[PDB]
Amino acid sequence: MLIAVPLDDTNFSENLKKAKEKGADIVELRVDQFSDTSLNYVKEKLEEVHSQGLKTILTIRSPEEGGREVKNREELFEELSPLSDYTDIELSSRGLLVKLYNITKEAGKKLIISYHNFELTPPNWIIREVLREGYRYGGIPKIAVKANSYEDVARLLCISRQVEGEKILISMGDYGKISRLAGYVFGSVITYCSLKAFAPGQIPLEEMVELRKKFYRL
Amino acid sequence: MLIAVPLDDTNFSENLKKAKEKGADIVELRVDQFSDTSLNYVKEKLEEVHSQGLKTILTIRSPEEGGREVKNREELFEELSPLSDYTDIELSSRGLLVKLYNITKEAGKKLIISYHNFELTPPNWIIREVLREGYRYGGIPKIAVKANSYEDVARLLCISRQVEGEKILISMGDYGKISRLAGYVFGSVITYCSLEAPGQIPLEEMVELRKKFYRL
Repeated sequence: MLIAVPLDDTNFSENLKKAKEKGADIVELRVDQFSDTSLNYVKEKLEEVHSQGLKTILTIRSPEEGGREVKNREELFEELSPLSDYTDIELSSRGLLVKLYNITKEAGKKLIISYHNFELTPPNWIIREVLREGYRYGGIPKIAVKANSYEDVARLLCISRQVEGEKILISMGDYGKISRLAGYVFGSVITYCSLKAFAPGQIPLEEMVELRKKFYRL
Repeated sequence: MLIAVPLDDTNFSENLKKAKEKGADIVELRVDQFSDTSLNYVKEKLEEVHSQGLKTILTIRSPEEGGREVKNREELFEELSPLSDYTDIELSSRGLLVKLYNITKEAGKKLIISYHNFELTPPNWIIREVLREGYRYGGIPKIAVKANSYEDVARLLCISRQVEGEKILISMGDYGKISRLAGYVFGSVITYCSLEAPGQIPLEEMVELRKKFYRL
């Protein structure tokens, strides 16, 4: 699996350098956490990541799913999606799905279609619908939901197998930590790390690199 | 008119706070849009609205009218309709009308009997029949239909006058935007706003528009 680390624009150059040295394959630009969202500022950031040999995920999280409103969000996608290896758009932002799929497809890039639930792991039918809709819109479905028990972790992983295809599975919280490593066996293609952990369940980049080697020989 | 803001379970507490601070009168719980519809998860949300001093509309939209299947739908109405200020049930959910009226009436609450058409504004006889049936079942009839022209908006508003009584009238879509503000003069008692689709109006804007146009 590929290892990604989210980053805002603070001390960016040095954090990118650290992400590289520590083994990150991807840097996710959380533009919703940027103090500057001009098309050039973000473009240069994407280019700087590529300059270091890493891939990028262009994310501009909507406020309803843990992000913040970005006035020129749609413009950023139009202009930068063709330049980022991946673009993460929320399944809930229905009006941009077809549009971002066409843009990424034509540019030979990939679309991640995400769903986040910071409170609980939804019923199985919802898990399956999110996955099926993601594939229906031509993207890599991503599900990030808080586990309130170990059962919630097992359930998310097991139910995901009922909808075939590469996907991204994350059980957030202390209970779901194991999902960040074990997800691979269930078809999860990307795992997300912290550049030390600041929240329950996170795993530092350096540690995940060694775990990936120990369990999957990469 | 009163202003209602529909909300799903996403970032509920934060959204409710904004709704209260912006001036909403009602929060409509779109339970059909919830991830968890258990009696406790929903009851707690209902209590939260009341804790902020706002009224609630309990809605569990049927898949027939733009919602989705909710297995414990009946339990929710049975247990929560006596607590919610309003309960919205679809006229098409004929099997639950008498039951919901009895539950709400016994509890001193109000029943909204709704009709939704996301494609067009139906013929006048249908508009009148929906209003008549709503009243016949003891509820506040609600008609939410897509307007495909300004003519459709004027028509929905004018024909509704033929069946007197409190009601809720909404012409959805860009053309029907004006109905969200002007419906009140035609007897529409509640208007719906987004907290922050074509034709919707943000809560903050509607609160300002209401005071600008309506007499104290």
